[PDB]
Amino acid sequence: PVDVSVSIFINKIYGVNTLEQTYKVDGYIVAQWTGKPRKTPGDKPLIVENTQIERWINNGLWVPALEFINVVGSPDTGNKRLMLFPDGRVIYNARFLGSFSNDMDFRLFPFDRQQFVLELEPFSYNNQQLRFSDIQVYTENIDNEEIDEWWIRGKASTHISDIRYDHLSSVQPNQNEFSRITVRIDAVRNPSYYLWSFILPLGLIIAASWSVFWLESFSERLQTSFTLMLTVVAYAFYTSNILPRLPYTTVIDQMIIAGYGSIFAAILLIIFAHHRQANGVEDDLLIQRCRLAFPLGFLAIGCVLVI
Amino acid sequence: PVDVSVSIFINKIYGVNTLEQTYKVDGYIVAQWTGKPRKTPGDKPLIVENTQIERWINNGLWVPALEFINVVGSPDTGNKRLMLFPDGRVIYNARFLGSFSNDMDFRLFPFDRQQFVLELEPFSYNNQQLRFSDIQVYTENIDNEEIDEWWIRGKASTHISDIRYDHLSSVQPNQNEFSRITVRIDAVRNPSYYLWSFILPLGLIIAASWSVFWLESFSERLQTSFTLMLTVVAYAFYTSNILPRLPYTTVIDQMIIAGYGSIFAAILLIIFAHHRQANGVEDDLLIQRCRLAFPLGFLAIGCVLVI
Amino acid sequence: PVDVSVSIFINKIYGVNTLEQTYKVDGYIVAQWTGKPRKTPGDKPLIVENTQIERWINNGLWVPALEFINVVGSPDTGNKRLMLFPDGRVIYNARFLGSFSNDMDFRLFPFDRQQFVLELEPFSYNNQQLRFSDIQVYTENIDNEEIDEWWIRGKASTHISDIRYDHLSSVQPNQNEFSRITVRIDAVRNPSYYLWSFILPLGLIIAASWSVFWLESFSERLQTSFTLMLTVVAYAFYTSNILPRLPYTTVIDQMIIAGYGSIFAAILLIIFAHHRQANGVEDDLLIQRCRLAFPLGFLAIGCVLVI
Amino acid sequence: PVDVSVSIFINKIYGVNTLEQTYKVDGYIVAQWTGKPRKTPGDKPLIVENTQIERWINNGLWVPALEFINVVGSPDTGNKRLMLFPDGRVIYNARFLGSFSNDMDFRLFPFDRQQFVLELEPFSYNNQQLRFSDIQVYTENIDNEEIDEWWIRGKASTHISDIRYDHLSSVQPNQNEFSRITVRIDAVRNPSYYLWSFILPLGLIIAASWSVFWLESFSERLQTSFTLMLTVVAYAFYTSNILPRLPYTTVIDQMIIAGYGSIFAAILLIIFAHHRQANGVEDDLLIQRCRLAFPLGFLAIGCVLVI
Amino acid sequence: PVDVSVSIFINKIYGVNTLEQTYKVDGYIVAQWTGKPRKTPGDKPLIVENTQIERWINNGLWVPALEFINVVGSPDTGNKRLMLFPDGRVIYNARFLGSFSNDMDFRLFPFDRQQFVLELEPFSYNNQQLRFSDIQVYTENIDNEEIDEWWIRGKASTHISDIRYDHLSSVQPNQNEFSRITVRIDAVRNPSYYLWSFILPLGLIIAASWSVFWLESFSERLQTSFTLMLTVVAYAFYTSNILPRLPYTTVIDQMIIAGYGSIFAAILLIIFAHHRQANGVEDDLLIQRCRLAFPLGFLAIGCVLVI
Ligand SMILES: CC(=O)OCC[N+](C)(C)C
Ligand SMILES: CC(=O)OCC[N+](C)(C)C
Ligand SMILES: CC(=O)OCC[N+](C)(C)C
Ligand SMILES: CC(=O)OCC[N+](C)(C)C
Ligand SMILES: CC(=O)OCC[N+](C)(C)C
Repeated sequence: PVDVSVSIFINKIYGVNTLEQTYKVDGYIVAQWTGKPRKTPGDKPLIVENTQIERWINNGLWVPALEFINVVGSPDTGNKRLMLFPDGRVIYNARFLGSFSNDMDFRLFPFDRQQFVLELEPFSYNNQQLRFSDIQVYTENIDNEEIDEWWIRGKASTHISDIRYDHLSSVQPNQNEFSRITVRIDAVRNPSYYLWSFILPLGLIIAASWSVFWLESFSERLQTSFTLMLTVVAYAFYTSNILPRLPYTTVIDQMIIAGYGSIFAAILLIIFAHHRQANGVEDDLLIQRCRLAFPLGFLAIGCVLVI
Repeated sequence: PVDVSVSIFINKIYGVNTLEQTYKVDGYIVAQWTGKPRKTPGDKPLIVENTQIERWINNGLWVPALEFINVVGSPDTGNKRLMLFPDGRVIYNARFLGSFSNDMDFRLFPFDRQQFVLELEPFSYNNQQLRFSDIQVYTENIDNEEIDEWWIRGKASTHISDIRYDHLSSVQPNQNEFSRITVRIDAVRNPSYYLWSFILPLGLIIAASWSVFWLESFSERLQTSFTLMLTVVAYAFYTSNILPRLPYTTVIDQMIIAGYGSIFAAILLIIFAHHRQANGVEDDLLIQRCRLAFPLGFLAIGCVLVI
Repeated sequence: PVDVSVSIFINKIYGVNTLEQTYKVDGYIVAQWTGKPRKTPGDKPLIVENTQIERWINNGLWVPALEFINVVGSPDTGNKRLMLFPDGRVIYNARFLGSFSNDMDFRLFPFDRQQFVLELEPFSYNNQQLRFSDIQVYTENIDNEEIDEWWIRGKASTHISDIRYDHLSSVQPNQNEFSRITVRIDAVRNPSYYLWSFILPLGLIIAASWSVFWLESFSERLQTSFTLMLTVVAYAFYTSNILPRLPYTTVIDQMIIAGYGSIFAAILLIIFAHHRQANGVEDDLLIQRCRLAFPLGFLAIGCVLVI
Repeated sequence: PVDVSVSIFINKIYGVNTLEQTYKVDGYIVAQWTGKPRKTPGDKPLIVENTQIERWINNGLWVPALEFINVVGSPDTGNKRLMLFPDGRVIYNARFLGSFSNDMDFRLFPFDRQQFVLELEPFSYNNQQLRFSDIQVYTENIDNEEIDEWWIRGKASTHISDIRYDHLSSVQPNQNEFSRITVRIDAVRNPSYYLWSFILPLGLIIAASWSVFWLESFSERLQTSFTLMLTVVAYAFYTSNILPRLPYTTVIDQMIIAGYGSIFAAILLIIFAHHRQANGVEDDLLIQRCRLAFPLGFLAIGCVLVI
Repeated sequence: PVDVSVSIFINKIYGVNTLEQTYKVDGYIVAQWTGKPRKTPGDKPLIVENTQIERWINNGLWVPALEFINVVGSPDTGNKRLMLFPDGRVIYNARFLGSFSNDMDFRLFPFDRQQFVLELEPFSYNNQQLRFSDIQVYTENIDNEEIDEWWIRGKASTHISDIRYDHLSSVQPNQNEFSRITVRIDAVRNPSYYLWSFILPLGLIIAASWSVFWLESFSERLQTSFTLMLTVVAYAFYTSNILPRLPYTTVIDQMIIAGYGSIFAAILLIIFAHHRQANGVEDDLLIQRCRLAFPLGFLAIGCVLVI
């Protein structure tokens, strides 16, 4: 089995797509292995760029195809080069930009943590092995972060392993395992923007909704309720059109639903107070003054959104 | 006729497009057939990757083109390889990502079920036949699902058949049938998000609209109606800009229309009560108090949205 | 002049773009012509796929380039094949997906009818002629239609003709005409969704706007007017963001404008009634009760939106 | 210097992008020049299509590369052909679709006029010259225009000239000028849609805002103002989300700002009237009745939006 | 080491993407170096365009690959040419359009300044060196700017340097440095549109919100507050849907939040005044008349948004 060592340089992780559970990675891949020594002009190692590589392959040079297992679509590869040493070293180097897939749980939004992973297997050869993996994510830890969407826990962790393909015929009858490199990079979301521009105002609006009980008239209370209703709707719209699309509810989504519920409960009480009596317009004294029952009865059912 | 057996590995089904009735599929395809025995270096089977395959084809190697019948646009193929055994086996393997078409009925939205299908025929050869089909959809059944938009029934069903092309001249005068593989994967939509973030609040807002009848003044009742009207409009906007585009109405779309209707009927009654009398401001006693006629007269016409 | 007969199979028409006046078509093209008889392995006709075709062309095979006149950008062609008969028949077959252009009048929206056309000319040869055209639009007529956005009149009509290029130098000094095939498919839009989800509610909202005249106070009437105003704006927004972009007004656009007009006229009257008198608050009796003048004076100016 | 004459056929101008100041053009380019006479099969001129052209170039055929100076990105070229006459004429013909750039001033929106230009220079040869330019924009003038977004002044103007590249080393030490063709097509925007669907209603809404002064109470006047405020905001949103993005204000943008200003001035007056007196609720008689001061004081400051 | 001098002509900088921190650049690159003298037809330098270049490379011509370090994805290259002088000069020239990345701080929005940078390194050769850099950004300084989104300081600055790659094996054991050209162009954003169309109206709206304190009734003051609330929400939506997406708050974003806060504080006061007394409806005289406390207490906390 040929020993292949790869180093992966990661230049940029960007463009997360919540719906597709993908993210873009720009970087270089280097792969090295040793073969039969070779005669090279002078006795300096030889450099072969781009279109020239295929020529060498036609005349017999072995350059194994390494696949990104979890890439979605053919990656965009830029320049590639072979460095051919006379003593038989062969070093493959290429620039790449790809869309990579992973399981991504966005349920604890603004405060979610994800891992960006790369998975590398040789495409055709079970009979050749990854000797070691080195990722150089030489961005940086504590620096520009409040300029960036994602904060890296860093540096990346690696794992060479063996994957069994049971339904894939192979060269020999016994050997059906592939060598796989797996790189993982952990990251937390920069929750600032969403706290200050979404969660805060949502709170303010929800709170202010409670000030309905400090209105004197029943007519005033009920009528104003419908305007608070409209406000939550506008806010849900705003919230939904600007936040990332998902197939499930986030914490912000729940707050919105709570807002709706509070305002509906209010409309129930407000109407109840006015007709739970013994005359016509005897608003239930104590009740119409649950100007403290709601706010904290909601901060109770609001501390069970975190259980 | 040459016997070709194919296995399809499905990695990912994503990116449904409701308007185009398409969906994206990432996977591998493997196709095997036996030909004339061959001399191979050593006597180990031979591996041929990517650009090298065309070379073998020019020197006479037969590699039939298999077409995805229901793909929309040329699929993006990654690496491909031929594995050439000395005893004449030939195995073709390629990575692919394509947009596939199928008839898709989204009428019973949030609760719709679809089938993602693949259809494979040889492009030029009627005179070669699919021996068997195996799909390995080794994602998984009951696991991550609430993380995913679609839930798979699984595993996929297969079916080799013969398709007659009556208006397509062929090699011989009699033979105009093509061998076709058809893969089907069933799936139900994860209805959670839409229940809690759309259907529920729509309900609340529709209900609350009913509380118009508990207002004392006619002036209060009619004027408030126009605000409920605006609310349903905002809600329709929100609902439309965020839900999948379709050429027909979904259940949610109907709820919205009901909301509009209820609010219009109300404005009719409210105005009727005020002028069906014998004076000037004698609001029809019994009627203005259909605070229960509407809510259940609507839950009646609301159980005929399901007949 | 060489006789070429072409058949066009149409798999899918989709993705209309109103602004660009384009639409996408997926299908196969087949083109047949006879040349000098040929020696073929065995004496069976010979099949040549994809990359192999250019090889045959380099060695002298004539394969005329047929251009889609009204395609916008290079079409995406999938597999292509030549079938070479020993008696000299040559059949070219290719899968294609392309964006096609045509004049498209969307003025009578939801109820518009369009024709999807293809136009085929040889690219370089005036000196070769289309013998006949067959389109197999074997979708189907009355079937799935309420699942589809467009309903086909069907089947397609065809048209071979000759086009004169006066400013294009040609092989000989006299001959400057090209053989053109033109396929036409008629289609009507599925107007359901827009009737029930846009036109209907617009109507309700417009009607409800009229109920402003059944308000007792002048203050009540004028103030409520501004809310109806806001409602039409919200509705216009909703309508515009969701309906297809056009450089002109559709029927729905006009309804919206009417809505605006009605509500402005009402604000004029409402203010007039209050100051066309002889005191201070003597609302012109008869006028403030044009609760029937408007509704039908609008259904009059609403039956001149169709003259 | 070789004399090259080019004709450009323009099929379609579409897809203007206001932000990028680009537009799409689909057409054919033809370029003709004479070289050394040649032996051709028969003695008929010879036709060479697509992949075959490169072959001729390898064997020595000269085909100069003509660059679209103001294209943004590599244009999409369809079929291309060489027509080789035995007397040495050589005619190059290719289909093209490209994104072209020009300075574009959208300041006088709905009523802006633009020019769509093409600029052609040889890529490498200063030492070869454009003899003449003919554009065949055989669309048409007064015909379908209300179906189209842009109206062409027509026909296009042309202008061969010489461009000096001072910082570009050339074949000889003296010669650093390139032959450039420049095509210009003038066009005016079809202002209908924007007049009837944006400018008109904006007017109505602005006018109606003035009817605030015909309200009896101060409370009524101030409170209603805030609703007019909200309306202008909704309208700005609607206007912005639907109109073309620009880095500057259009006339419509200014109207919107005026609307905002009028409504703010009103709020100032309304509050002033109520407290510029000598008691408590003595609304300044004359002032509260500037129901004509505003409307025309605005049509004054509204005729200085056009100075 | 081979001396390579490059000139970069910049035609267009456009398409900034705030989320990705990228921008598009269209231009030409020219690279020159001297090699072994050569026999050329006549003794005029020789021009080699496009596909022909690879041919010369197969026959031994050395054309080093220059990589844009900070491009994102393979740039779109148009025409390329080699100019081969007989005395051994070699000049490579290519048109390019690429998406480039840089650190981009948009925190001080409408008034941010950015630098558009290019970074060039040889892809494989450490053993070859950039002798000098010239950028010809011959757009222009003070001219069309109010037509353009970005205003260039100009002209660009350059800087050849040496970059150490510690984890990249090289030709010789010692030499692991690459020659890198860095071009920088400074630019300020055209803040007009955002001042007049966003910041201004936001101000007006915020100010008008203060006029709530000039309402007579408590009921009037509280109820009107909820409409001002809704207005800020609509405005936030409008602002968010139209302004560039970012992972952090801009100045505009902060104004919005202030608006929310002012309105909430008002609701607190308004309710406080009404219940900080000694009866039932004794609105705290002095307080309810903080019609000047707020406006300047906000212009105070509004001059600490700039500390
Ligand atoms: C299932 C299958 O086709 O795998 C091929 C690619 N490989 C071995 C790298 C995963
Ligand atoms: C209609 C037509 O061209 O079919 C050719 C390809 N085939 C037989 C695989 C569908
Ligand atoms: C105008 C022009 O160049 O037309 C050539 C292609 N043709 C004849 C198929 C339309
Ligand atoms: C600056 C530069 O590279 O120009 C080359 C192309 N030309 C001469 C057609 C503009
Ligand atoms: C890290 C790496 O792969 O660099 C290769 C390209 N280079 C040397 C020009 C930066």
